[PDB]
Amino acid sequence: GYFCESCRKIIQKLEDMVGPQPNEDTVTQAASQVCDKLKILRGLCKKIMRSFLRRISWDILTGKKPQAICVDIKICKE
Repeated sequence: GYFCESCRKIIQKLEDMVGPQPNEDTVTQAASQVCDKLKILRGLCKKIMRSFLRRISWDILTGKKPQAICVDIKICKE
């Protein structure tokens, strides 16, 4: 709840930043900083990344879409 918007916005800015076919480090840095950079929603993102870091790496590495990521790791409204 709310989170689906938040998570979609968070992931999409990450996806856009890291670009195509990224790797485990670049996703880790680009995401821990996707959040840092995304002002207002900074705390929400940094908490998601702390709680699900290597998952958000798999998610991006598999180029999986935001709606499906947020449903999968259970953040949206399945």
